Amino acid sequence: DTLLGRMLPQLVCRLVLRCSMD
Repeated sequence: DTLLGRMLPQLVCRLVLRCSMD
């Protein structure tokens, strides 16, 4: 699941991480 982050870490992960916890 880190492979995707290895492309959009400042967007997909950003929204996802924020979504899970603010």
